[PDB]
Amino acid sequence: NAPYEAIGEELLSQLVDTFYERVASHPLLKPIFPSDLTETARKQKQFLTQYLGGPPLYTEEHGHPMLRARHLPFPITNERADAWLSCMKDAMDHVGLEGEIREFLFGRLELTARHMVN
Ligand code: HEM
Ligand SMILES: [C-]#N
Ligand SMILES: [Cl-]
Repeated sequence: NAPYEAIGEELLSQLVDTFYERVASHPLLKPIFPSDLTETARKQKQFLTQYLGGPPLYTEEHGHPMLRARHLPFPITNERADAWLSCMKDAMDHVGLEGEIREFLFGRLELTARHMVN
């Protein structure tokens, strides 16, 4: 079954809200994000749902995701990709994400965040 089913709607929503609480405290990232992260988190949940083989919530609403393009306006450094990743690792610790679903998600996120570097 789809890897999204190994995490689910509730835990995914908690992973992502936790993540954006950390982003909002992270001095390198907070400046380049919106001041209000309410909408970003809503869109990452849709996106992460799609990314984990669940319904394509993101495309359905915003269109074709082409993330590297959507990210190009912003100054994504290697060191910023690393802060995002660090925030995300911490967020996973907090919700107690573990095992093969943590390995699959995070391993993919690592490859994606580096592909965001511009
Ligand atoms: C390299 C570190 C990253 C930085 C600094 C970064 C930064 C940003 C910023 C500033 C926004 C604008 C917020 C908004 O428009 O709502 C954004 C949106 C978004 N990011 Fe990233 N991002 C990074 C990596 C990633 C990764 C790895 C993913 C994949 C899970 C991702 C997925 C998204 C999505 C789905 C949006 C919303 C796009 C939209 O507005 O439709 N980003 N990001
Ligand atoms: C991008 N969060
Ligand atoms: Cl892409």
